[PDB]
Amino acid sequence: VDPRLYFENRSKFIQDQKDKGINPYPHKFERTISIPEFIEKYKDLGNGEHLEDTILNITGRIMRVSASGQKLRFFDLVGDGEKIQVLANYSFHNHEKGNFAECYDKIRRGDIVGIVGFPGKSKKGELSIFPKETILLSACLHMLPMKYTEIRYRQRYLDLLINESSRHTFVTRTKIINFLRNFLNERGFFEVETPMMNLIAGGANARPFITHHNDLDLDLYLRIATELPLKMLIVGGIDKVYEIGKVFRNEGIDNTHNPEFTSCEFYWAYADYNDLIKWSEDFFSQLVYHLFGTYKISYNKDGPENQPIEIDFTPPYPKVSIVEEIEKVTNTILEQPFDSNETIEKMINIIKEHKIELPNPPTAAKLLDQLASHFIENKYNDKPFFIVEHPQIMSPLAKYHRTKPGLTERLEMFICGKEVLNAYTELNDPFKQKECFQLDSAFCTSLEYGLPPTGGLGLGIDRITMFLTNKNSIKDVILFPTMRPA
Amino acid sequence: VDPRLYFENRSKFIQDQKDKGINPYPHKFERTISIPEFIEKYKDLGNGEHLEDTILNITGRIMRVSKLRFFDLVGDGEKIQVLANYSFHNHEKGNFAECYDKIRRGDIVGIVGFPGKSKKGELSIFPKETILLSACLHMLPMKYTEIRYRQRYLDLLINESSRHTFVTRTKIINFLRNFLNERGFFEVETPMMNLIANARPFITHHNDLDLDLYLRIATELPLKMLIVGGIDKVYEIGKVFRNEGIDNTHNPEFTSCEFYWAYADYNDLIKWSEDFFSQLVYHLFGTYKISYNKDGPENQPIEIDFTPPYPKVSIVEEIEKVTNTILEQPFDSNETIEKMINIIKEHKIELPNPPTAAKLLDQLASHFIENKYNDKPFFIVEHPQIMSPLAKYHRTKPGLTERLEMFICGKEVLNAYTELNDPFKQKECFDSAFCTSLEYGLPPTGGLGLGIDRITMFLTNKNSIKDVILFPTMRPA
Ligand SMILES: COc1ccc(Nc2ncnc(Nc3ccccc3S(=O)(=O)C(C)C)n2)c(OC)c1
Ligand SMILES: COc1ccc(Nc2ncnc(Nc3ccccc3S(=O)(=O)C(C)C)n2)c(OC)c1
Ligand SMILES: N[C@@H](CCCC[NH3+])C(=O)O
Ligand SMILES: N[C@@H](CCCC[NH3+])C(=O)O
Repeated sequence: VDPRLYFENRSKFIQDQKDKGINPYPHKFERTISIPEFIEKYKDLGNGEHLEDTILNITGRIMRVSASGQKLRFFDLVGDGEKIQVLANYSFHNHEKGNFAECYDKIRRGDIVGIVGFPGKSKKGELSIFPKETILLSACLHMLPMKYTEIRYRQRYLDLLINESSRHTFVTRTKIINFLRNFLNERGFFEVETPMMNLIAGGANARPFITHHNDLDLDLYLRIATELPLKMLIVGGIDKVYEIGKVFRNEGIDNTHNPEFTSCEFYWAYADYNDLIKWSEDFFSQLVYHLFGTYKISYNKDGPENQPIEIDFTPPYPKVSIVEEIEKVTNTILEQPFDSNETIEKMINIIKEHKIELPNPPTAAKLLDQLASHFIENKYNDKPFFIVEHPQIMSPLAKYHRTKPGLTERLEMFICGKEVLNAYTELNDPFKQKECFQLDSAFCTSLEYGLPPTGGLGLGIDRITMFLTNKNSIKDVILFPTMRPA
Repeated sequence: VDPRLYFENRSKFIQDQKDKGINPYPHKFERTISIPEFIEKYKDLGNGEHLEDTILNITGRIMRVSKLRFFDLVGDGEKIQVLANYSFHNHEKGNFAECYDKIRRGDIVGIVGFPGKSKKGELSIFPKETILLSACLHMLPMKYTEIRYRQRYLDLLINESSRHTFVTRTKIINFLRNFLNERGFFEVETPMMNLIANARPFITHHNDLDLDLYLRIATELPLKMLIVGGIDKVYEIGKVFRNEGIDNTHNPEFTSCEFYWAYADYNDLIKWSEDFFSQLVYHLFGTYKISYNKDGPENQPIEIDFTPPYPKVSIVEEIEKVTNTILEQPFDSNETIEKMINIIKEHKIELPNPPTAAKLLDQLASHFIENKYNDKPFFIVEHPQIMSPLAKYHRTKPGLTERLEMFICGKEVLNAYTELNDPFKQKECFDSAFCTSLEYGLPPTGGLGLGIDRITMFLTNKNSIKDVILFPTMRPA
């Protein structure tokens, strides 16, 4: 009951075993089968049917202890997120390697044990290892919480050990990244690594982290996006390139925002806005079908206490032009240029009339993003959708819209009001790029060397995982989300 | 002849073209076939075999120029010829004369035409129409030398051996991911920013939390904690940051792969290392023996035979066999410390500052053992516990660990050991998070780490680590 008492007395137990000549952290256990392999091998067994001739070395963590008397011990053995029973029987025990009561009265919950024993099914039909000998491989000194907070995030091993849904969540995350990596690779894409720190932070609009490099003696910027070096690789003839990796934005932490998060950015030469749209639809529909066998998934947008909303990932997804729909909903045209004093003040007026929060700073791109957020981002929640054709001031690195002046060929896919995908036709015309004289002289010079018509796309893998694992917080899909020390 | 004049007059030509209604950066070209697909569907065709009926839209970059024009098109690192003949050219989309002398070198162009072979046997496409997609306003060189590392796009467009280098890099990382995944390993992401960092950390500041975070020097601790959490085969491929000095084999930000494998022993990790290196080398080259220019391209390559098993060399016992001195235990005793400094002094090797026991052991191994097998990869094994405080103790050799350290051409590429999962067996507990994970119970586990850039160096025949990183962190002028 007292945690310090349980920990201190189990440490005392460790030293008691050591003083007793038994190493509680033995050097090695020659495991022969994993718990999933055990379950797959011996699932087709009748109740009460042993396989006594088959001597297996299996390992796992003890998660339950019970007794039908001092002579019969029941345990729960977990390994790789799968469970079998442990049916210690005084008869099947090797009494020449230890006392049965001694060898099993010491086992507590959380204990990593190695078991020499045979497979079978109990009279209750439970798949079990019947141990002839059981070796504690690693003592869990602390008391393992039953199902109990910030702890899940800090000591993530506890969260993975007690909550099966947590391991399911992270297995889904890796399955998502595997599916995306495989998807791109099947489409001829080439996975690369670009620097995590650069002399600038370009690709998006966010505060960068600053870190000091000693041997170069300079303050480098943790990359906010992989956009620029990837487009440089497109210049370098890798026409189908991508990168899955962490990007850092030194901004606010909330349930959908982490300072560091897993982006996937691909750049696909000779691909236009429709190629990016079709890619987004194909990718999300195929990934959701892969992960669920259906295109419709449930998601607790308003938390687990409220009824979930069904998100239909059936393509095509609707595309909505931001400025057209802002002018429609707000019944005011945003005159170009969108950062003219008139247009800036007009957007501020629309925001003020609607009691929508004015963003810091009230730049026309930020005001446009706030207008989109309020008026169009939270109005398709049954399916994902694209907000498209953003003003060029919102996306300096996007190619100009062919037929709509001042707009771009940008697509940004939202799921339940959250931006999971940002894509557009890359601006390949160096003269048409402002800030070519943050911005890179290296990137602008690469543009001057010829960037082919490219389509770029970026995926917030953490957010996508949030939606496909039914998690409301991004801290629930990152194994060790950055937390405040206590 | 002038780079700047060529740039400026190409830009003036750009503004001209834009002012004459012509778009030198068109929005979308419906390319139907790719250059590799082209050199596949028409690789084996009769010399002189044209196909007038089959129309194809193809893109590429012009790399060479020459009523009969000849170009070179490269796409995805593969070349074809272009035969501009106005016999098949569509003048309604522009006169052939004006539309072909206009194209300069390095232009990304789209081409509507038909495949064929010429009377000389060269495989080409005859364009009925050719569109400039993106002009190269600077002159691309041919020979080129920091241009390689800074403007890597030129290095990938020109050399095509760097393209093969980085395709081999991605093939190596792909193969490593597939190799681990097939072995039941689960890929995860652990934080790149930590609250704690043997090397200097990268310090950054998070503003919202108003606190300094250190870029991870390794994926070690969180991966071990994941092992505690029941992810018994866990791994991470990603950047780790050691804020120290660059050289040809150390870059402060480098790609590490670290796996932790619950219930793995020393033999397990050794077998994994041999399997992975032999099978990766075979997956790449179809053989276990590779040719690597150890001392540069000016010298003859050495053959490295990745045929398993690889030699295992105990660091202490090989130091004692090479230098003919016996080192008492503990290895940090005053007598053994002063003895250890003495072999370095006797060989005029440099003394590490500070002269810590593990540092002197590192220096002795580096001079004496690490250059004992260059014809094959090999293992320096069983490092003393003062060299590997997170490593399990050797069971039959006192004071040693089950550590294994794989080397190719005297450069280390693999560090591995069984974890000291007994919390009370290391004074590092009496990281708080890591020690608490141990207290919750870490099984016997084998951990391993791979220097991806170094493995790529050795499999791409590159002497420097900047050659296997696409954008090495360079020094501005
Ligand atoms: C702007 O200042 C920021 C930006 C980002 C994060 N952090 C974070 N973490 C997980 N996901 C996302 N996504 C996202 C956010 C915003 C917009 C678009 C996207 S996105 O469509 O995923 C795209 C990455 C393709 N951001 C942050 O927090 C500190 C602050
Ligand atoms: C201690 O101070 C350092 C350390 C390392 C780097 N950077 C770097 N860069 C590329 N490779 C390696 N490898 C390596 C180096 C040393 C030892 C082992 C290995 S390793 O076997 O590759 C490993 C991945 C198992 N280190 C550095 O940068 C300035 C500073
Ligand atoms: N770099 C963008 C994603 C790619 C946009 C198209 N190049 C972002 O971080 O939002
Ligand atoms: N932390 C090691 C890799 C694994 C060592 C044992 N788990 C390194 O960076 O070299």
